[PDB]
Amino acid sequence: MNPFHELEPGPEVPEVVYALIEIPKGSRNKYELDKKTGLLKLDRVLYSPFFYPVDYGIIPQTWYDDGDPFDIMVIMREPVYPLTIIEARPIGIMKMEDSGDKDWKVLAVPVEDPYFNDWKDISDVPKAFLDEIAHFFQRYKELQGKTTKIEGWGNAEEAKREILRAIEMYKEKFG
Amino acid sequence: MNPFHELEPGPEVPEVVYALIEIPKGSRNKYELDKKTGLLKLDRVLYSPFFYPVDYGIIPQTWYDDGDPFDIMVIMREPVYPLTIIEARPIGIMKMEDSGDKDWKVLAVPVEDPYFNDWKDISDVPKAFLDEIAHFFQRYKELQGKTTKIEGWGNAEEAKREILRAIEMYKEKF
Amino acid sequence: MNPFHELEPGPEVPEVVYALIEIPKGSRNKYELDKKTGLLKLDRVLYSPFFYPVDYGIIPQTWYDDGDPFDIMVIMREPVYPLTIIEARPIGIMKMEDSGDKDWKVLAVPVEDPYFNDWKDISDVPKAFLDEIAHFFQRYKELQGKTTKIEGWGNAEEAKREILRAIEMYKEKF
Amino acid sequence: MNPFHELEPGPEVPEVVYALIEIPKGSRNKYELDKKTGLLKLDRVLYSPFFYPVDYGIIPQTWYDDGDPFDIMVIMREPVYPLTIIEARPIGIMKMEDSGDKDWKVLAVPVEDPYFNDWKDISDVPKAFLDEIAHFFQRYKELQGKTTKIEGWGNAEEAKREILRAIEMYKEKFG
Amino acid sequence: MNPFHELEPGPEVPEVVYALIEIPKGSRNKYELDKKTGLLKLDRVLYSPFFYPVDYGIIPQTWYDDGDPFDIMVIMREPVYPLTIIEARPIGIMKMEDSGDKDWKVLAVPVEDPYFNDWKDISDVPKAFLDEIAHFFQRYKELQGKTTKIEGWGNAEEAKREILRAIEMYKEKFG
Amino acid sequence: MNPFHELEPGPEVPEVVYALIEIPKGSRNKYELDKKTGLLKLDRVLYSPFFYPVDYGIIPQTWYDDGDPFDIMVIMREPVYPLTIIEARPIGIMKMEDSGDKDWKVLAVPVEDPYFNDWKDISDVPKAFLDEIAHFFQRYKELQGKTTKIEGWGNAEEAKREILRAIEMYKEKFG
Ligand SMILES: [Ca+2]
Ligand SMILES: [Ca+2]
Ligand SMILES: [Ca+2]
Ligand SMILES: [Ca+2]
Ligand SMILES: [Ca+2]
Ligand SMILES: [Ca+2]
Repeated sequence: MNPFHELEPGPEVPEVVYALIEIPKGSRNKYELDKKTGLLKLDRVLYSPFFYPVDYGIIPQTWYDDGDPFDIMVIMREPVYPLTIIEARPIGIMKMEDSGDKDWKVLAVPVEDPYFNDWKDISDVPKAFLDEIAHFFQRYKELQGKTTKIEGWGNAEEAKREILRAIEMYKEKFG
Repeated sequence: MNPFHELEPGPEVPEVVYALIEIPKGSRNKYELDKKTGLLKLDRVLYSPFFYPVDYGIIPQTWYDDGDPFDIMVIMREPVYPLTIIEARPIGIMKMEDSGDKDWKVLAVPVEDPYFNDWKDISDVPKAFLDEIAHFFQRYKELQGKTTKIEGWGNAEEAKREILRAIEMYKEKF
Repeated sequence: MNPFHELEPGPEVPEVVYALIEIPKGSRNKYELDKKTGLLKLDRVLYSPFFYPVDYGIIPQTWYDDGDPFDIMVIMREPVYPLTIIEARPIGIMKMEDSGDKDWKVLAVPVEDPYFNDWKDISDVPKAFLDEIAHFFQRYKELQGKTTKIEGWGNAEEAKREILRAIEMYKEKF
Repeated sequence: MNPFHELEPGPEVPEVVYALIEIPKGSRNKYELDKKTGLLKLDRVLYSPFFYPVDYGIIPQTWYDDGDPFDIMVIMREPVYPLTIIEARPIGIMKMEDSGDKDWKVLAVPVEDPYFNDWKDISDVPKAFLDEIAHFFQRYKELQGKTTKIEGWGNAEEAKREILRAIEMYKEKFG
Repeated sequence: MNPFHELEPGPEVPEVVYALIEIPKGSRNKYELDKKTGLLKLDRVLYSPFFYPVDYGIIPQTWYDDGDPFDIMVIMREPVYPLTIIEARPIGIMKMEDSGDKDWKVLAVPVEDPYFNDWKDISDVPKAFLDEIAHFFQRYKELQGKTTKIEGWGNAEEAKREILRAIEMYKEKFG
Repeated sequence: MNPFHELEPGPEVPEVVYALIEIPKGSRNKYELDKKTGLLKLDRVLYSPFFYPVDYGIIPQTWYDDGDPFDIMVIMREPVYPLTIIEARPIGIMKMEDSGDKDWKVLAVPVEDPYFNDWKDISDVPKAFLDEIAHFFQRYKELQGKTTKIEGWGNAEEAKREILRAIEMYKEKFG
């Protein structure tokens, strides 16, 4: 059973989506879902001593402009295990390009951690934290010779619009 | 596949049951199985800085009075990963109510760790450890405004009887 | 040497104080400084499966109404090692009594983590996090039969006033 | 779906194989795949305070002389999670017997960690590391009264031959 | 300040002694106190993938037949940091010889963990645990070519007698 | 006692030096020795989600052109604790500038880990590992607006010469 295809995008789209976590915060190993089987697979070991600053995964039943499931980053105090489902509230979106591809990523908080009850938009996140995430994506592939361009951060409304676009793109590609 | 439905309750019930672990000891995140997919799902982050004192999960193909699979707590020296199957020997049962529901939980040791070879009943467990488990369940939802009531501990014999009842309740509902 | 006596209270009191950390966030072991040697010493293992929600220590060259150095709690994203000095900005104070003693504790953020640059007062802290800290101190000695009473939280201004008093109390006693 | 039966042995066998990891480096718990449901199962807790010195698993769709899937050991700098697939390059083979059975194990490195780009054969591995692996297997069941016999190490060519033999054995047994 | 020389052996010898921890449970690095400065020093990395099964250290102001401070092993549920003092109750003693030297080690529990309130003698410890400790010391230096002989376990009374002997030996050597 | 002033540079300089570790591998917290009390102090939290790729510290009784003790990086398989002394063999040197200052750093391996017995010079280190260390230092202060310049790597002979120069500089400054 491939979780990417089997799970709905969320219980109350786009206000609450499912995040299917692939990479826990603190990992230098970059995991992805095997397309065929839906098992966790090692994509690569990051070439530099950086760690994922957030729990990182995908939204089920989405497709994006870069030809992959739509990425989501969830701020967790204690990281989860790979292949864990988290009910997440989108609060913003990171706009970036990776080798000419649109590789934007939703930023979200868990609905069921009261610590984040008042985080509802991109302005609620400490600025240094947004910078640390952006810097990670700016440099994590530098030793692989890849250039990424960070364009900036969009707000919750923009994140939600993009989620709806990605849901539609999945329906068209696979429907 | 959904492990809860596919696995037998145990290889030698009720002396040895399977525990399907959801939450490793040391976790502040509370995980459950997604009913539709069988994937691990975050239920909540505990509101207080407490950690699960035991590896926590369910016995497959059981059903209990609180409308859930029968809970089991396994004492592991090194915690396992979520969705790991452990062969476990029941040694007692924690009697508690949660918001008016009978929410009893089996206490068990792993068959394949020789450290626990001589643990066969509730009297073999250090008292302080039983107290720490009871205290966790007494207080872990306090900030959510929920009230739990700890009745006490039953012995291995009582635990095994409850397991049999839960196995029967499952067959009846499904 | 005994760090408690040798270090100044801070580089810019009371806006920036030194926190000498005894217990990293995540610890169930409660450490204290040995008075005679200044070495880290195990005070006790918490009776319940709770972990310190903050990096916990003392402000050097302070003394408080409960006959101990003034306690300080520092919010660290990655916990430090015991006996590490942190430059900390006080942002509030937890008011509590422990067995009849005024056992108030400063809440502070590290000056050198830009994540907390905009945390300057108690109102900047998520409410759930204040609750989790208060709940820990309310219940962490329950199984030892001790009673703690949480009064509430004071703001940064009140915290800084108490720090000044504690600095004065130290000079007076020593 | 049982991953052992569902996954191919690898993408470019025998030069690159899939390792399906059961036990991460550092574990004292010995896990195995429940060959009924494909779930991870605790086989035992090692009787001694030893930890697995490598990420340990199996090559899918293989069968070996000892009546189990072919074992594979992958050298990872950061351990992976159980049930993770790693693309691995075989560089040697540990020859050992366990209770009279031929219990040989492939030694491999991850293709996607550049740290190991120049490890291509058994001679590239520090001698002390080979010794630590062999010692683990020599002694890890001593308190269980089990007897193992370490014969030595074979090179990459020998490992690859054995992988092909194990792939053929699976086909004959299950095909 | 050298903690080995500055701290008393304990607050209520020999019923309660100080354990000065050098190596936390779970470490493959073997630490010791630098004789000159009293700082922690790496002695060696264990040649095999074994971890210390107990928090390991010394009793201050003791000297033993093997020309070192008297060793103590403390059973802790959560390991402490190196150079931490633990008030410990001796419950037994491991009798062993290392290359002809008497290298006996006290086994103790922390006074301030109620989990161990009823552990007062060697018979209170699960047998498998005693075996795992003995096996560790039997094999941890095998790849270094060293032979150790495990002679057995003595009870709490014997442990206490040896503590008193070691305290006297320190007074004579340094007094 | 301040360990920086109290400890000798090493037991057989410059072939074997003491590394006094301040920051264990894997730390995002940057620690330094309070050169007043000798206690560990938090210098900063790195602004980016990078971790120290090596155990990092200083050689006691040295002084360098940048007005601080001579830096040393030790490759450890299992990280040590802060303020631990490691006996280390220099195998190379990283040449870099930080804010116009000569901020060179010794690269070394532990003498007492047999894994590294055959690492004796910079050419023995996997190229990808040298790159990951250099990249860390190139970028770890980028969000602080600081500029570093990585010049390259020198061999063991050059490292040893520099160690002797730093020992002499300390003597002239403090002796
Ligand atoms: Ca993408
Ligand atoms: Ca229940
Ligand atoms: Ca106090
Ligand atoms: Ca085999
Ligand atoms: Ca000894
Ligand atoms: Ca420098």
